Amino acid sequence: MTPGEAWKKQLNKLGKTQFEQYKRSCILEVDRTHARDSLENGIQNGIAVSRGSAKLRWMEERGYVKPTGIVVDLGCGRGGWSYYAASLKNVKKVMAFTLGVQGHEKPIMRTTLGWNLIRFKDKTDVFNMEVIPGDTLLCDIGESSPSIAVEEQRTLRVLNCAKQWLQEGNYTEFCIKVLCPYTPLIMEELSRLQLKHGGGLVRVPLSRNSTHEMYWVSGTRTDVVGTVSNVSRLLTRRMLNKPQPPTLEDDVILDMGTR
Ligand SMILES: C[S@@+](CC[C@H](N)C(=O)[O-])C[C@H]1O[C@@H](n2cnc3c(N)ncnc32)[C@H](O)[C@@H]1O
Repeated sequence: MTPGEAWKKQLNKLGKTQFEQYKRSCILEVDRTHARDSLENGIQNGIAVSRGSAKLRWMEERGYVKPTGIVVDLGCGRGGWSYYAASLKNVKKVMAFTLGVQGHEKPIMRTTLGWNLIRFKDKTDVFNMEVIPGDTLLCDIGESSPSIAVEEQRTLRVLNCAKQWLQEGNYTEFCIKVLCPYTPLIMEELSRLQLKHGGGLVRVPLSRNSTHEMYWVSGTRTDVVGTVSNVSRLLTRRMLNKPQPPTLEDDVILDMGTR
């Protein structure tokens, strides 16, 4: 077992309240009270449509991804990454795609800075669509499962998708979710991908401890095995220690207007 597989097995043993306590222990967390109020009421202001905006902000503020030019957002959901990207000065267009049916999050219409540069398309399976060329590739797809096998499969689908888009579309910036980075097969594929496409792996401190998600990004360089293991060891130490409440930080608030 890798440390990550070992972590997953332990996670699966937690009861309901153990799991809840664990999942937010020692993490960073944005205060979503205002955002949720605004969304429930359809109020047009600068709040982020999802928790995801803050994750992309954390990576973008550190230069791990520097959205520019034509941005594609695969698995956009409500659109938290798309709206965040659209607000950035180097960004020309955002093409955003998501399933958007049967319970899956539909894009939410907002008027934050650059909204007019986004084209949202629902009813799209990004794994079964033609590559379109662009400059920035974002993909935030990866649904957790109790089963390592299922998470591994879901992750390989995303990595196979990203590989094809990166090869055919001439992208230069990327930020790709790796749901399950810790199995041998995935680590193997990540090493191969890095050899051809560069980049590194980052753990966003806003991610909950109940997911081992990391992001493959163009604006750093890391190894695979040690970098992933370090995260496994942190998540394991947090599960063995008593839980502590998360550290709150201000959520993403964007300016308004067209670009
Ligand atoms: C983690 S959410 C993205 C959160 C988003 N980055 C945000 O900030 O709001 C991933 C989204 O991918 C969508 N999705 C999953 N599989 C997909 C697929 N095969 N094609 C298109 N969208 C998919 C899901 O419905 C979900 O809404």
